[PDB]
Amino acid sequence: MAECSVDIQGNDQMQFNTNAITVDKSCKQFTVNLSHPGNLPKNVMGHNWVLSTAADMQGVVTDGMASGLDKDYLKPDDSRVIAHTKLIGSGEKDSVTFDVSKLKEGEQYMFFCTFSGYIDTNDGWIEGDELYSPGHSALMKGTLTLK
Amino acid sequence: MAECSVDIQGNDQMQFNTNAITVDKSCKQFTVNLSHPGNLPKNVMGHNWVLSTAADMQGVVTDGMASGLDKDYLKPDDSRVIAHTKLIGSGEKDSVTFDVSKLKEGEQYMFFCTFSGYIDTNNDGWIEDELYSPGHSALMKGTLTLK
Amino acid sequence: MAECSVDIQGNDQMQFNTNAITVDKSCKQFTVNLSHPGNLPKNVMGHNWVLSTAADMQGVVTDGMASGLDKDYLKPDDSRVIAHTKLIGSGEKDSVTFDVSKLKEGEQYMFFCTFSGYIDTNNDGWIEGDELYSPGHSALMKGTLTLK
Ligand SMILES: [Cu+2]
Ligand SMILES: [Cu+2]
Ligand SMILES: [Cu+2]
Ligand SMILES: [Tb+3]
Ligand SMILES: [Tb+3]
Ligand SMILES: [Tb+3]
Ligand SMILES: [Tb+3]
Ligand SMILES: [Tb+3]
Ligand SMILES: [Tb+3]
Ligand SMILES: [Tb+3]
Repeated sequence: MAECSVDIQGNDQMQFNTNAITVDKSCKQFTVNLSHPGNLPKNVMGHNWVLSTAADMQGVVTDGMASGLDKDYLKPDDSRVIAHTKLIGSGEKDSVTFDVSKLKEGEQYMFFCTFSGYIDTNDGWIEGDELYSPGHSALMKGTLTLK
Repeated sequence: MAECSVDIQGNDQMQFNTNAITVDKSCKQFTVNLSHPGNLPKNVMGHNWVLSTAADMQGVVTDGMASGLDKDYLKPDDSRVIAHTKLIGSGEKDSVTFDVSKLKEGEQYMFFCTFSGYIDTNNDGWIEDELYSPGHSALMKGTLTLK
Repeated sequence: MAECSVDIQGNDQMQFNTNAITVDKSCKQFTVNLSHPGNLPKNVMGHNWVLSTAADMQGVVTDGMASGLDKDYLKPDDSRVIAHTKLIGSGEKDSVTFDVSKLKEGEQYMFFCTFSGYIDTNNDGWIEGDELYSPGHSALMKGTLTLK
């Protein structure tokens, strides 16, 4: 029988443990089970799993960045977000289930984390070029296809 | 004057700062004041203080393990648990007070922490033998007697 | 046009990134935007930004210490506190805005953090003896505020 779920880990090195999901067409719903190995708390190294079209990703990550920590780095009521987990810190889990009818075969989707802390590349402070951060999506992203 | 409280610390090296409590018979109630020195958050290195008979310990730690993080690693409404603090992270405090009438002199009791997080022993960023942990009770346990 | 806001960072080494605020008299309101670079959580290395007269500082820091973590290290309803942010951990932000009419020119004010966690100076895993005495973050996280 068809597999209609995937288990994903996001760690303290800003990595998911997969780069690609292929959802089976005969699944009515698909479920992502997100967990977070590591030691760092949610507010410093938090992860979510969020799904958009490839085209929409840049828009949802930017508006998520602007929305900030108290909105789970997600624009409230963002139509471009097909499905998302909540934001989790180390030691936590969360699952999201969504209808596969929300996907079209042939369309390109991306999954990613929208969390965006500033990184002190230097010092103790955040200054200069560190004020520009793409967030976790730079490294925590991958493809999702319906096949 | 009789002392009817004890102050206990649980730290990031999975240690309590006592191995033995002796409660004074003339105390009507006894209070444990739990604190948590260290840097690690509740979900990664959380501690509680929970009291059962020696006989019941193995049962409460196992069912606590199964209950998981969202139930403070405790079976809800567990009859075997005489008293317990909530689960706390570094920088937090909690106190529990219980009636000393719930204790019999001659009976053997144990105090312990029921938290059971995953440890990334092979430093690879993920959790994959690492699924099997005895939890904090292996190292964070001690005797309680009424004398 | 007057500047009527300041951005302040409090880090894991118990430092603010300014020691002195001068509020412009033509500002109707002044706003502090507090952020917290670092890795340590709120309960271990939390910061706030709180404003009193210089005279009142010692009183608000002491009563804040006593009030503890559950009251954001602040005495509830403390009349000596002119303005304050909430307590924040690493990765959090908070802003407070207050009326500059609450300030007098000539008066000396201090801003500071009232958080007081314990420091394990002897690296033994516990908090004992002289470590039970901490002055709190205000010892290092403090500065002047003047109306000019
Ligand atoms: Cu992330
Ligand atoms: Cu523990
Ligand atoms: Cu502080
Ligand atoms: Tb399955
Ligand atoms: Tb820097
Ligand atoms: Tb007493
Ligand atoms: Tb029941
Ligand atoms: Tb591993
Ligand atoms: Tb401005
Ligand atoms: Tb010590």
